[PDB]
Formats: sequence, C-alpha cells, structure tokens
Amino acid sequence: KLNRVVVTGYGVTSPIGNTPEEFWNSLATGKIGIGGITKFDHSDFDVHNAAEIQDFPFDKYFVKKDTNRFDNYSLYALYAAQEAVNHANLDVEALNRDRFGVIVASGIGGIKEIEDQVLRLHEKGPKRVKPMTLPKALPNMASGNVAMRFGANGVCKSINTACSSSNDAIGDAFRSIKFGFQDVMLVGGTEASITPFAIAGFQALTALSTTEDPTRASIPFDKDRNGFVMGEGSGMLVLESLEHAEKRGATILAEVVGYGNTCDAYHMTSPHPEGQGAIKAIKLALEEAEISPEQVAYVNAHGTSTPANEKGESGAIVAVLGKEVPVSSTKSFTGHLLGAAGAVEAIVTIEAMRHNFVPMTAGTSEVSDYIEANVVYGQGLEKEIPYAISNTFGFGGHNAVLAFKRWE
Amino acid sequence: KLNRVVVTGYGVTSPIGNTPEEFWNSLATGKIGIGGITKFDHSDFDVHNAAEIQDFPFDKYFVKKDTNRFDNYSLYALYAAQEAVNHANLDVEALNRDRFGVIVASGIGGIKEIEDQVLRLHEKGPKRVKPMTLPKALPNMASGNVAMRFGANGVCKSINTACSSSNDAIGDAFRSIKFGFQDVMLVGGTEASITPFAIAGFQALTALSTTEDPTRASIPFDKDRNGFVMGEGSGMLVLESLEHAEKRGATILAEVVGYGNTCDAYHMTSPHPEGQGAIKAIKLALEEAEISPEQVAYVNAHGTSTPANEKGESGAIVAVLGKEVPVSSTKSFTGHLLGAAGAVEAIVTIEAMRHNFVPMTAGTSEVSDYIEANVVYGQGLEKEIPYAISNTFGFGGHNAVLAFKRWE
Ligand SMILES: [Mg+2]
Ligand SMILES: [Mg+2]
Repeated sequence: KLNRVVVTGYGVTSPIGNTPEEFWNSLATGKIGIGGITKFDHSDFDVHNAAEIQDFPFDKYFVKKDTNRFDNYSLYALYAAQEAVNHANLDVEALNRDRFGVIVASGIGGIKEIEDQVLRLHEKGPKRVKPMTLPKALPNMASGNVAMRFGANGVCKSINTACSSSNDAIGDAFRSIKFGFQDVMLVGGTEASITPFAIAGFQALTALSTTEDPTRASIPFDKDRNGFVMGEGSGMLVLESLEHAEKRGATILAEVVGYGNTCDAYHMTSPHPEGQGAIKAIKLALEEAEISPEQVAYVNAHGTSTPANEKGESGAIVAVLGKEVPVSSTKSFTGHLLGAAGAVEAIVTIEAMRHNFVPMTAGTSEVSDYIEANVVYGQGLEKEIPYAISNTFGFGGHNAVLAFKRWE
Repeated sequence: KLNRVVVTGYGVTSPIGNTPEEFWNSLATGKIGIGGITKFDHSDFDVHNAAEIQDFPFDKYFVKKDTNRFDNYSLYALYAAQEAVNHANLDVEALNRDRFGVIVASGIGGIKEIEDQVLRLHEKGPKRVKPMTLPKALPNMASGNVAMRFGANGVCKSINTACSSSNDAIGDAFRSIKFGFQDVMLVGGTEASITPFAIAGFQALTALSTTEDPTRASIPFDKDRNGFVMGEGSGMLVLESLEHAEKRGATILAEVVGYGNTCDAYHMTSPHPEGQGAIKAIKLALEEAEISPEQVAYVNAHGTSTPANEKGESGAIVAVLGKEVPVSSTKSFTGHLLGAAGAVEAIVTIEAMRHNFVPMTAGTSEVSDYIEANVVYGQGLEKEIPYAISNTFGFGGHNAVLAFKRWE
C-alpha cells in the first residue's frame, strides 16, 4: 500500500562546491562562499557581497551554443541533475520512463533573461525581443529541460513557495512515490538571481545585509545580524521507492520520512514573531515520520540571518524540540539560495547524517540573548545523527519541514 | 481511508464575465471576449487582439491603496477566491483553520510589476526600486495573499507548469484531500500578462495569432488557425472532502474523480506530433476515476488555436476516446488564460454538466481535413454529461487532465 522513499544520489552547484566531495569538504572544514559581487557593477548599490558560483563547470556537459539556449537558472539544474544521475548509477535507459518524474523548484526563474529582454524591448522595439525569451525565462522551463535531457515521461512540474520552494518540491516527490504514483524522481531546485534587478528588489525591502566584511555579513542567530546574503545555484536528488532502489541494487544514501507544510497567514514578508506556523510544520513532519521530538538529532535551520527570522525560528525549535538539539544554518556558507535553498540544505543534512558531524554556523560569534536554541558556532560537532530535519520559511507565509532518517 | 472530493463553490473574473451567471450566459449565447488591445499601445506590434477584462469589479472588495500591495495577478485571485467562498456559503470562521489550504497557480506571476520596475531601475537607479516590488511580483505571492485573506493555516503553495498550472493545482488539492491531509482547499489559477513584454515574448516565439478580425483570431481546430490569443483572469474553486461538505450541509456542485499528469520530454516549444504524452495523461485520469473511455460524455479541450496543438490533441482524444465524444475549446471565448486556463476551464466543464450542455467552439467554421475528433462548432449541443474531462498541454511538455463526475 505505502512505499518507503529513499535517496540514491544527488548533485550540486553552489558557492562552496560543485561536487558532493567538495561541498561536504567546505562544510566539514568551514570554507564559506561569501565574497564581493562580480556578476554586475554594484557601485550604486548599498549591498556589495553575495555567494557566487565563480567556477561553474560549464564544459563538463555544455558547448558554446548552450549559453544562448539556456539561462543560468536552467544550466545549474541540468548540471546538478546529471551529477545526481551519475552519483546514483542510474541508467535512464532501463527505467520505466512513465514512472520516472522531474520536479525543479524555482523562486524567480530566468530573471536575468527577463530583465535583459525588457530593456532591449524598450530600446529597440518588439521585433527585436529574442524568440526564445519565454522558453528560457519562465520558472517551469527548467523542469521541462531536465525532463527532456533524461527522457522522463512521468510527473513534471515546478513549485513556487519562495524560500520554501525546494523543500516543498522534495516533499511533493516524496508523497508521489510514497503513494505509488511514481517509482523514480529527480527533484530539487535552482536559482540564479544575483542580478541588478533581483538585488535591488530585496535591497528596497531592507532584507539584504549591507555589512562590508564578507566574513561577517551572513551571521545567522548572531546579535548583530542585519539581513541575508543572496546566493545562487542548484541541488538535485534522485528519490526512489525502496523496492525500486533495492531491485536494481542501488547504494542507498538516506531516507525521507516526513513532510510538513503550513502557512502563517500573518503578513507578506514578516514571519510569525513566535514562529506559530513553523511550530505546526515541524510537528506535522514528526507525525508523518512517526518519531518523537527527542529522536531529532540535528536541525538545519532556515536561518537567513534576518533579525525577525531567527527570533521566531529559535522560538519554534525550542517549543517543539527543546534547548539541547543542535541547530546550525549553512546559509552562513552558501548564502541564501532562495528557491534552491531546500535542495542544497537537504544535501547538507544527508551528508551530516552520513559523516556523523553537525556543520557549524559560520561567522556567528555571539547569539542574541533571547535565543534559547543550541545554536552551534565557532566549530561543528561530532555526534551520531539517526534522524534530522531541515527548515525553510518563505515570504508569503510558506512553512516547510523535511524529516530524514539515516540509512542503516 | 480515502476521501471523495467535492466542489462546493467557485468564482471567476474573465473576459466573458465576473460571475458564474455572466460567464455561463456568455458561453450559451456565443458572445466572445476577444477584442482590440487597450491595455497598452500596440501600434508597433504585429498582434492587435486579446481577451481583456475591461469591467473588473475592483470596488466590490478593494480600495485604491491596494494597488500598492497587489499586482493585478493577485487582485484577480483575491476576487475569484472571495466569490468562491461566498458561492459555497463557507464560514471561514467555523473551520479547522489548520485543515484549510490554498493553492494558486500562475505561469508568469506579476510580470507587469517586474517589467515596470526593471525599466525604472535602468532610468533612475536602485535607490528608486519600490519596496513592494518582489512581494507583488513573485509568482507565489498570490497564494499567500489568499491565505492571509481567509486565515488558511494549512497547505499553501503555487504550482507552475505553464499552460497546465491550474490543472495541476486542482489535481494537487484533489490528491491532498483524497489522502486525508486537508479537509478544505481554495484552489485555482490567475494570470495578468497582457503586457508589452509578455505579448512581445510570445510574438517573437510565433505563438500568437496575427489575424486582424477579433472574431476570427481564436479559432481552435479550424483549418486557418494561426496561433493563440492571450487572455487574463482567474478561476478559483472550493474543494472539500465529501464528509466535511455533508456535515455542514453544503450544496454540492460536482465531484473531482481523476487526475493524470505526464511529460512529453520531446521539445520545449512544440507538443509531440502524435500526442503520445497527452494519450497517457488521459488514461491516467480515467484509471484513477475507474471509468471507461465510453463514460466520458464531454471533452473541454486545451485547444489553443495553434497549428501544432490541435493536430496532436485531436489525435490523442481520438486514439483513447473515439470519434464520437463531443469536444470543444472555450479558449475561443476566453482567450488563453495561461496559468489560469485550467481553473476557468474546470468551471466551464462543471457548468456544462449542470446545464446538460456542451458549449460550442466559437469562431471555428471549418476543421482541418486530418482532424477526426467530433469538434462541436456553429452551436452547442444538448445532452446528458455524467462525466467529463478537461485537458491542458503546456509549453515545456506538461500534460495534465482532470476528470469530473456530475453530482446527483
Ligand atoms: Mg534548512
Ligand atoms: Mg481544458
């Protein structure tokens, strides 16, 4: 009747690494990816840092034409998805392609393309807008491109819950396999919104840190936090039914056991001040997984480094899980990957379970006095992690929590 | 263990009506919504028609200041949502708010806002980008605005499969209630992309009809079809478990019984020439509903009026359903509402089952010689409709099919 759901591989491009080995190395050792902005001229901006991918392995899978067929938002998903397929030793050729699906979340899609073609419209007129603008820009197209690359004829969609997009995507694929609609899913998220428009937009909202020191801008839970630092990239996971994974002899890396999604229905960008909605989302994940709060050995926080977010998030972790469970935010390393956050953080959490190590929150040196969660900083912590959760809480009130079980 | 899922109300703004009465009456008397473009200066464009909402009842629920928190894409969903709540006699106050959720699909989100704010960033610099830009423009925000309006603290998300976005949203809420995760869902789609940039974008793709005669531009299945006509607006439905509907004494309008979603994985900008993916999507809906091809009494087609689409779509309907079943595309009335298409077309289908009536395909006078489906045109058809389906097939390969059962 119900299926267990297993992770058999994943792939990633991020500001701290473009392979599994490099990614985990950064997390284990403490190599951050925040630095000065180089993708555009930022002299008139108040923000001067971001977590860029400054070594994208374009030549591994793409040729020169591909920089024009695809916006970066699609390029990152495609790279990560191929890496995930390779990592899983998945042979696309031997699958029932009708039971093989794709979900690629994105917050904003090909925003660089939109911005550039809008400007070109106003200055040269409509006969001059490029024919593939919308195929490259629309937020659903990455998922279609991934489906085309691997002949996935099953489910194909995108999901948008802003910062929660990837968490909900994985939860959705999770539910899809658990209830027998698919046997294999490539799922995750991608974002490439380090652009003048997207940065100006979050700057106008006051959500971005203006701190000049790149070692001090993304400091989740810290006393002196003053906004997030935008990152970019993609993470993609291969999920399978346990049955399907075991019937081809896959190496199983981990298991997805719980998913909870709620809505603050409070305010458009401001999170609930005591994390009321987050509280319910964590409980729903634990309930589906049928575990108790005490079994949660690690929490990968949303932890964006905003004054309001960590107040309520700490408050919510404490009310459900207590003040002993280790908590860290890797947005201190990767920046805030927006719609890709969840995907990359699911990988962080899976790697943490496999390597018996809670990565630290980088940069953070002193936590606010009202924050009661056991925020890990200064150095990560060695321990057994049988179960873990990863939080995301987007603009528009979207709360999403994933619960994972270590594979034994 | 499994719940039945029932429709208790619905709301709509569209180019043919802003109430279920006006909207239907349009379908019954052959009044189309296609006309000259008035929203912007289109003199340099090759396309001069669209299906605009030129009588939006803004004063019913809003005030002038609301244009500052909401782009039209949000405004249309919020109106349609309040109308659906009214139609269903739903007291938001008396619900278990944690089992009440919202899904609002959109293909492009608040593209007008993005376009305008991009231009202003270029003319005047980043100090001048408006604080509310992203909260108004990001495609997930409409779903969050609806959740805030009604205190929905359950599931909240947005889904993006381009032209199938609303079908997938309703399929999703359907599955959410069927499997016991929610008891009540407001679900549908919205779009407001009749803007210079979005129009220029589809024009450059070549997907838009350039026919001068508004009366002849959106002509699904017709031998002279030459592209679609963009529309705008929102359809929202209230879905409830049958059990929850009955306990409060609600009037049931219809029932959702089947959902199928596949992917062509063929080409980004054109459907499979033989509709192979559409074929499988229809079968999956019938299988979940546990009905036979003979029990389908009406097909509300995707039927965009694109040379490519109706070839494969007719092929697909014939190959699974035969040449007898009545088929019509209401995009001949409403235009192509993109991400809102499925929501509005679900309403069309539900209404057709309640009036015993298949609306015609307007404008269409002669079908292509190779098209074998029973395309209803010239006039509608009186008949019993115990079951129906509604198709959407979007750019990127996304196939989605909803199967509905008449209520008695
Ligand atoms: Mg997290
Ligand atoms: Mg339809």
